[PDB]
Amino acid sequence: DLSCIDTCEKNSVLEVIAYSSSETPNRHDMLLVEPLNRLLQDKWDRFVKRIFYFNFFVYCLYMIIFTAAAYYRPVPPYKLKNTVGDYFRVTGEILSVSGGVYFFFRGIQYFLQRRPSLKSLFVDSYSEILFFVQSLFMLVSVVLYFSQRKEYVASMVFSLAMGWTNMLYYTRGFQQMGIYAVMIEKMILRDLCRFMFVYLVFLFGFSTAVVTLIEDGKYNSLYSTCLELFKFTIGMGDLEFTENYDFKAVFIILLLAYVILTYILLLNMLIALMGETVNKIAQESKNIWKLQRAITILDTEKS
Amino acid sequence: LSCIDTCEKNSVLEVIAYSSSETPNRHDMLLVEPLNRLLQDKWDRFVKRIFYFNFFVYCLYMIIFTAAAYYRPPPYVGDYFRVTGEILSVSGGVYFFFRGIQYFLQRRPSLKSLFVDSYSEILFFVQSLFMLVSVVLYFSQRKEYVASMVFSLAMGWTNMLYYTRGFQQMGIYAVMIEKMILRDLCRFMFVYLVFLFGFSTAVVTLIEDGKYNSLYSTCLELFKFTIGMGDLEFTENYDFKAVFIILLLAYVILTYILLLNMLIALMGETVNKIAQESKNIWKLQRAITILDTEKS
Amino acid sequence: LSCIDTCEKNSVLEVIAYSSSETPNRHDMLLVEPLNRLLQDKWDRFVKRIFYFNFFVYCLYMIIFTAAAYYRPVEGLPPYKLKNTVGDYFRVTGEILSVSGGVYFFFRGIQYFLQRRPSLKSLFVDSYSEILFFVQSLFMLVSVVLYFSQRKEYVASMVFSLAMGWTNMLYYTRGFQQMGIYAVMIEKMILRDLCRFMFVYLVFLFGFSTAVVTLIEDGKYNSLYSTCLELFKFTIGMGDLEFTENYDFKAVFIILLLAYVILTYILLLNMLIALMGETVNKIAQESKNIWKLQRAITILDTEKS
Amino acid sequence: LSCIDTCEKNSVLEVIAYSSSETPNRHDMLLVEPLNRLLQDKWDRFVKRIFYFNFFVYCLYMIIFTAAAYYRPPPYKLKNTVGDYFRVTGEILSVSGGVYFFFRGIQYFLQRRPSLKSLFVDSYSEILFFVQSLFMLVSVVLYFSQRKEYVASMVFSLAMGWTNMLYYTRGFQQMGIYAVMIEKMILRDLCRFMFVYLVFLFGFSTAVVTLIEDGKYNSLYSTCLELFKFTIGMGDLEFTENYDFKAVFIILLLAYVILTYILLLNMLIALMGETVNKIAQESKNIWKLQRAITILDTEKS
Ligand SMILES: CCCCCCCCCCCCCC(=O)OC[C@@H](O)COP(=O)(O)O
Ligand SMILES: CCCCCCCCCCCCCC(=O)OC[C@@H](O)COP(=O)(O)O
Ligand SMILES: CCCCCCCCCCCCCC(=O)OC[C@@H](O)COP(=O)(O)O
Ligand code: NA
Ligand code: NA
Repeated sequence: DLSCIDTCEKNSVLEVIAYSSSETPNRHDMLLVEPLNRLLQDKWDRFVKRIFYFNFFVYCLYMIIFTAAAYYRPVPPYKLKNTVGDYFRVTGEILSVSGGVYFFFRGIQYFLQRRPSLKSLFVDSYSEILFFVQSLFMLVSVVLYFSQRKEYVASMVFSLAMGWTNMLYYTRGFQQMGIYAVMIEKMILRDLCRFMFVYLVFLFGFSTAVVTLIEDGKYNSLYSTCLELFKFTIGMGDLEFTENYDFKAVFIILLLAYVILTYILLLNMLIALMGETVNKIAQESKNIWKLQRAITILDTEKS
Repeated sequence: LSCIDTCEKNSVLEVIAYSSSETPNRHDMLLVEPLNRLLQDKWDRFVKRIFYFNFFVYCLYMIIFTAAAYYRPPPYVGDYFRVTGEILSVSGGVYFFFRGIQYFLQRRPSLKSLFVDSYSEILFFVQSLFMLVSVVLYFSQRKEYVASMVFSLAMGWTNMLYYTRGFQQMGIYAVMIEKMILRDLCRFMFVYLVFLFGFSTAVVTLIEDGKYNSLYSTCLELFKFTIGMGDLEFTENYDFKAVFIILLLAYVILTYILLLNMLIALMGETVNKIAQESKNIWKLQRAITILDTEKS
Repeated sequence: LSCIDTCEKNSVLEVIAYSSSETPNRHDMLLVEPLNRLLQDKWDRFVKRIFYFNFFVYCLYMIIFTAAAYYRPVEGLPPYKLKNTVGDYFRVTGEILSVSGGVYFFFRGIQYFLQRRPSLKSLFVDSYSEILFFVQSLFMLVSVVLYFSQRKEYVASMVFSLAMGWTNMLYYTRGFQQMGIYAVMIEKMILRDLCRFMFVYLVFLFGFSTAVVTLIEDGKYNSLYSTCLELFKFTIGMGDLEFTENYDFKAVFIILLLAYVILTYILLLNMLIALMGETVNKIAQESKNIWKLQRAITILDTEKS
Repeated sequence: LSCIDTCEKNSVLEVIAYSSSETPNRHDMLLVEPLNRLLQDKWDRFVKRIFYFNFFVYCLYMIIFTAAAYYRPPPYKLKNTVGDYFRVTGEILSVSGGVYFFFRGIQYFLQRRPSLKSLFVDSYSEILFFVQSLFMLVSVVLYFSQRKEYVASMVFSLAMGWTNMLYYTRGFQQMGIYAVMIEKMILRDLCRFMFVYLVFLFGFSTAVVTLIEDGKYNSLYSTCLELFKFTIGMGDLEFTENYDFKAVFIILLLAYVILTYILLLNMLIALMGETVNKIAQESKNIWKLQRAITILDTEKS
């Protein structure tokens, strides 16, 4: 029976389960129940699949237009000339700004309605806050643009990179790619910080040590030697990037100590983030993705 | 055990081997001991020898093809040997093409599960088509025949692994390669292309001008980070060096998280079910080749 | 809870925490109900605040020390006759602060050595943090001595101490469950799964580098340390394979280098596959218990302090 | 412990130790109490000291060999300086040790007579030592023949010996089991995991070489070397510019990189999934078995 499960007009079980924050203990598998799973599957298949594909197509086309507008930028503001190229450029950047403001307004109204928990804003509403950040970046870009500064290009490239990386949102509706995106989100929020809480301190400590040792030269600045030490993580280290110093035994010892420590540090990261292999990762990701698809279904229904 | 291999109507082996991707339990159907013992007996009786001879002939053909290609001087003891090598190589190509056509006539796949099954058949057909386009171009007074021939040569050298079936370890390992490509190449390739394109577009937009201003060059430069050959300073013809550095760093971190979750995903999902799943898939492949060679 | 925390002679916590590693199952004891509840109450009550303050003050110390060391005047032959400037005054104040901190840690280490009175061998299997802090403080003292002995090796001692202290910063990782367990795993892999393959890697590198330098005739590359570095570079993804052609039998050189490459990369493969077979299903609670014991020891030390 | 150690006719230890690996469960069979508890007792009583002395002597031998080789000035002449006398003495000791190893290898093979199929599945360490001795003897032979290939022979023997130190790595639990893991992998996975990689590398090298018209990379050797350098994280992707349209070259290199990375990933996942479970038990059993072989050999010697 479907009575007050969706259309109570006050509170529906599906709505409450969907919009429940991290406070709700057993949410992720709360949809495992058969009455909620079949209903959501039927609704999706019936119309939300088509609506979602249409929205994804429109968004991708928007991103292509924005990319084309940004790539061929003039080398502000710049007065449009009489040419097909100029007309297309102007209309493309107008459309990009029009998308930026629309995203801004959607994010504002979502924030006003939900009033997030002020602690779950990152673990929950990750995608929405990312979209809002993109909108803010582009809005500041245009503000700088019309303020006669050259930092609009910086704020535009930031927004464009954000937007391109935000295409993972639309993997939803696909089983495996959606699960893959869920695993990226979860692993970011879990270890991205934890793993680098010990890697950044190692890098900074050894960078300060080395730069103190280097008496004079090009690399006598903390930033340059920080980059040089970092380059080891890219598998591009030098081991002799400088020669202006004394006691080269100390320098070599420090460099090798850094190498060994960071390699066991990448050994610890790669292994300790094993997650819940087999034991409880073959169902947990599937449940999280199903929950997120339910969120999408409800939002597209109501919108 | 009648109506098993020679019935003129149907048979259990001819049905299981030719089963389409909609059957639930095809590779664990041969698990039954009588079928497994029958197939092993037939193999040891004649298909082992026939398969080994076929493998030797194929390796010979590839040797003659590679030698003829490498010593390439169109159209145009040394020149006699090159010509005979080319003629033999054309014989092999036409032979593989005609077998591919015969198989597709006799199969009529489902048009949707084509790639999952007959992966070797479609690859051989593609190689055959590449090399036939090569010869058409070569006799057409052009030089793209070089490109189409080298593509065919690489494809054939990579197909040489097809014969690894018939050996437990090598067959299982090739089966793992083939399954991972088919079902997971996209899992990592799809997520990685969007990120790379986005960050390459951002960086090139930042770049004021220079050699790397071309989208292709900057995209390749960003890629070079994935093979442990990044530069982090490839260009300096720009401004806002902080934005450049932060974009590159974000890209590097994101690639690390993308390749980490690729490892975690494939490992933690299918570490345990290889010993049985892969073994039974290899058994199915060996059954298919046994039946096909017997019927041929 | 009679005789559980403070009898002025001995209790259960005092002995469980300070029991030497020789004890079979020292770790499981703290999982006993009242013990864990009491430690969690003491922590939340006041040790959270005290430990947070200590972490902040140590971080500030290292900030002041790094700033003073980085701006070291490079003129040669210390000691320096200070020049009247605000920067020079701040630099000398930072030097004083850093030396005072080193001396304080030196007096903490010597006080702790008699306080715990290890058996001179149990000291090796536990208290790594205390030995590390004491050695950092020792480097500081040697650095100042060399500074006032008209020798320039104070820069080497200072950089060693600075790097070591920055690494030791991870000690204050206690009091954060995830971060604490993460650090315990790092030290339990550095100390059990690293040397195992470090011995083998050093043996292989030494053997192959010796062979290669034997083959080489003359040049920059005929030494031993140069070739050892240039064979080690293969491990950090920076291999050359053409770094010298001052030899004979290029086939021998190439085959030796390829053998080395294939051997060291299987060595890293086996590294990963062994360290995964271990420390994954072998150590999750065997690390949580270690973290709990570390935090209990810290709580007891702070309470006694 | 009657009829276990030495009867001159047949003993349980002697039978279990030297018997071929074709038998099913050599590993689990010493697990039983009396054999394992008497083996450990005799080991800790005297064989530990015997083995440590042997290990020290071998280390000294290898140091002497390295010192003699590194300072190589044929045959050569000796001048009036203690350095020359040291060098010749080191050479004499090294060659004497090589001859001893060669004799030991022949003695073992004659006394045990392997099966021509179990010459690698087991007796891994002793055949390596024998081939090292063979390299040393070939080195001296070439040396005295007014040749120059003695440098190659001697460097091969020297590298082989430094690696073979891993045999003495046995006798300690953790290091011994780690060496067992290495040896097992090299034995029963390297061929299968290397044939496929070699096929891919050779195919792509031939393709690129065919596409490349002329230059210093025209030879197959150089192209193969570059395609391999892609595997040590040192690929270039721009190593040539003199060829046909750049597109085909780019699609060849990118396909090569993608395929090799897929190959390594499957390599890892396969030999990891097939092994994770039993390493905790099988590796320990193999280490104990080989220590038992060592104890029996040194007791008989
Ligand atoms: C640390 C500051 C750098 C930020 C610079 C902006 C450009 C970098 C790209 C943004 C970094 C975040 C990348 C990311 O991982 O999130 C994007 C999506 O995959 C996450 O999935 P989704 O959007 O929530 O659906
Ligand atoms: C990027 C597309 C152009 C690629 C041109 C050719 C170079 C790549 C080689 C072709 C890809 C094939 C990869 C592969 O792994 O299949 C080859 C065999 O092992 C598969 O075994 P089988 O024939 O199916 O039995
Ligand atoms: C002619 C030689 C060409 C190749 C260059 C020399 C490289 C040879 C490296 C040694 C080969 C064996 C590989 C190995 O694993 O090393 C350790 C050995 O102890 C085997 O272990 P163990 O003694 O059997 O226990
Ligand atoms: Na690398
Ligand atoms: Na590299």
